[PDB]
Amino acid sequence: SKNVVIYADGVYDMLHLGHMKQLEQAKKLFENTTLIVGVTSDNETKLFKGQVVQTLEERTETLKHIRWVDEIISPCPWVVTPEFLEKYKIDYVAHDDIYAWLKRAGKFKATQRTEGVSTTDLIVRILKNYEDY
Amino acid sequence: SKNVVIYADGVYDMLHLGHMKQLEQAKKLFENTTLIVGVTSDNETKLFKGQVVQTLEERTETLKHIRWVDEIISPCPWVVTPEFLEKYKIDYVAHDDIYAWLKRAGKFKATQRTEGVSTTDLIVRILKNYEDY
Repeated sequence: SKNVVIYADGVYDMLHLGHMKQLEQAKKLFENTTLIVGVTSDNETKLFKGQVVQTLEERTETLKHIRWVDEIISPCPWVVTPEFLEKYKIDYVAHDDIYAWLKRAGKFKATQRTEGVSTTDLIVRILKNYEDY
Repeated sequence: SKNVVIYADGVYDMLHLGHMKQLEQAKKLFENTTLIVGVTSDNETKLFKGQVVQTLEERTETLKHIRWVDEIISPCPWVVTPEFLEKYKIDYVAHDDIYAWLKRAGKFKATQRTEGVSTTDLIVRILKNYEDY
């Protein structure tokens, strides 16, 4: 079976079970894959998206411990382009319309989120040990 | 090269880069290994060790996404015994003296911690955006 190059990008701040399940999903889109993960830069994430707790290095060092991750691009460009797909020989981009052009080209694969698992939900759990009054 | 079975156990609450580096260390103690990870039960961790945020399931589902982890035992017994080593054919236990007997038997391998990486250190980072006064 021929090997399919998958690309997923993101911030990956404070990696949690939700990111990992999403990565596993991208990885298993086909029988034989190379999952490339792109990690968005500090400055671009803050300017375009919002607050980010961990640096590029920290967010990238953590992703290297995830079993689904074959290759990393860090930092990755903030906007994926057809030229980017050609230079890394990416066959599909995996994400959860700036993706119209990918869909239009047959190169878009959906993955899912899962809520209530983010490292913020868990601090709520911790604080619940202190009832009001 | 013969395959060496390594066992490391722990709570693995709110998995962070520090747990992962420790697991990678156990995994690479030898050229060819099977890393078995034991995950301590909810009740025993709370009674003997202290507060725990995530359940057994949550802490165990997360470990399955770490690339260094070959097998999991969940829950694992709170105290490792020579009988336990025999039943799982463990050659070495990896940890960072209840370990005297392991050292005495040639079956103990040290791994290291690394500080300032725990999911609590990072909430401090977040709060620093709010100076006092």
